[PDB]
Amino acid sequence: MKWDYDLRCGEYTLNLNEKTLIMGILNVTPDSFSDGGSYNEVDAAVRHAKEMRDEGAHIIDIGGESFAKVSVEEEIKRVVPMIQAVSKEVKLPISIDTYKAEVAKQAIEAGAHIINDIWGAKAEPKIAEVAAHYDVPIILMHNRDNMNYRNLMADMIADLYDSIKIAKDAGVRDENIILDPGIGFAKTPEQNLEAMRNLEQLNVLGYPVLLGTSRKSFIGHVLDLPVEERLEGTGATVCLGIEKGCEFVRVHDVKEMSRMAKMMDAMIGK
Amino acid sequence: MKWDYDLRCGEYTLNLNEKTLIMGILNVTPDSFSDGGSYNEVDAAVRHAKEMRDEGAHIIDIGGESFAKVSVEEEIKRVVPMIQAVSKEVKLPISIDTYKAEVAKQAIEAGAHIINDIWGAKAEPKIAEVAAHYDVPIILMHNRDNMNYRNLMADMIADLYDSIKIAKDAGVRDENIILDPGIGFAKTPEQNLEAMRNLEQLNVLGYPVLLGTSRKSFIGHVLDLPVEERLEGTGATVCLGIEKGCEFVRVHDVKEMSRMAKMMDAMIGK
Ligand SMILES: CN1CC(CC(C)(C)O)=Nc2c1nc(N)[nH]c2=O
Ligand SMILES: CN1CC(CC(C)(C)O)=Nc2c1nc(N)[nH]c2=O
Repeated sequence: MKWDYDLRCGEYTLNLNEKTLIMGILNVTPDSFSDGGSYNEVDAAVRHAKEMRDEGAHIIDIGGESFAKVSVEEEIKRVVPMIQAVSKEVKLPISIDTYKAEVAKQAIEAGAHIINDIWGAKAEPKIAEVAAHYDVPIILMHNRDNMNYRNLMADMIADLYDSIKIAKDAGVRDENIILDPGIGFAKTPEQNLEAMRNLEQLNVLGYPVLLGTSRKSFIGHVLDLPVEERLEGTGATVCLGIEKGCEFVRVHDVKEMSRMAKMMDAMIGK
Repeated sequence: MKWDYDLRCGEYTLNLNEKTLIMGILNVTPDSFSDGGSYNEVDAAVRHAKEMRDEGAHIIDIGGESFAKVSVEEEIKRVVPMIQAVSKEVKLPISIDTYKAEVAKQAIEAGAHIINDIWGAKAEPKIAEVAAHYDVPIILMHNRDNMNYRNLMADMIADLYDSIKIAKDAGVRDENIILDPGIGFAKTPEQNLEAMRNLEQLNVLGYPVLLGTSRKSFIGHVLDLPVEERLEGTGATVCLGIEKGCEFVRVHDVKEMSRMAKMMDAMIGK
């Protein structure tokens, strides 16, 4: 009905109309005495991806940087072994959480299916050329180095559009474009609540929307509850986001949010 | 802004615009060897009402019947001691969950502030005369002895309206009228999801709306999860309901739903 195509992720396909797709956030704790690839840290990633697969995750999101400061070179050595292990061992598409072109390239060559850019191709535009060449889905998230909005939503849609132009000029197909309001980036707590309240506006751009609100500090600001007490707050934002038409949510609490998403879907008629 | 009055509950007042008001469901386990008023069962009610007061409840809902079969006379002897204890010991308005006129009368004379009728004044119309005389708020819930809908929402609004006419003919003031779509009553699981999806229609009638979905079996039907596993499902329905404009939610999990309601409120701008 609403999407006339599926997200093609190489060996896996995501239907955009069936259900809200849960992206599970891989927790990625490095080893303190290693250069990446070590058995403790790879095995904890795989076990965690398996747990999230079993809890209802549709996508595993994997990042090079969320303890120790790393170079691009060191970010590659962490993330590449984990992508190879998770993709061998867990049958779910993987997104590689990076804004760097070379990191994105290796992550796909190592098995990643979707690029997840927090800089919307703006930090490193060549990443869109990476997405264009491998023919992968790429998430362009709203971000900026300031909070000088004239009008938050208007500006956010303008900024997303500048990202889409970079992606398309680089030969990215419309079907590989997912957008994200980048909640928690370049935004006051009041702007975050404003974006949530007005999220349906993003639908005019014609692309699927991913929302990432999980455990973020605007929830803490409303509830006055620390990061480990943010499950109900996150739930509310997942529910509002599915009701405003988002196709994906990016969450830590996969069991719980799958359940809320499934109920939300049944009620709104998706 | 949306309500130009507050709910007057005798000594307590509820602002309809500030926040979603949480009604907490008193669990009411009778003593098996007693005629009501016993210390084990009164003390467990008070302790539970105190716990819910502390978790964010705005209203305590108290029912005469939810183990052993009771007469009207026996329903009065259970509920009246608990209302006296809870109202002495917990500073929150109490709603008396009954459809019977005489039960409602004693419950108010014993300290209850709001009448909560699952039969919308239809089982015992004289209850509206009770509400009219004591000048209490009365909740008229959608119910019927069949599921022969021509058109669910149209019919539900027609039926609510027949309840409002009984309440008003009896001298109930518009400001003491709260409505409820009676989710889980006279409705298939698919009709329940249909009512949830179309809940905002109830707003045309001009009264505040209370939603009661907590742990109900339509959640179980969607999620295939038993009553103790319905917290995330309930959460979704509370979130959708606040987003569709409900003023009250009636819940068992008061801590959790207060948190979701508070986050929902911050996002929608209530
Ligand atoms: C890659 N990230 C990181 C992030 C922040 C924390 C660290 C709080 O999870 N948020 C997001 C993200 N990626 C996308 N696409 N959307 C997010 O909201
Ligand atoms: C008084 N009740 C009982 C009830 C069912 C269970 C037993 C599942 O909680 N639901 C409701 C109720 N009262 C109101 N106003 N609204 C309800 O949804």
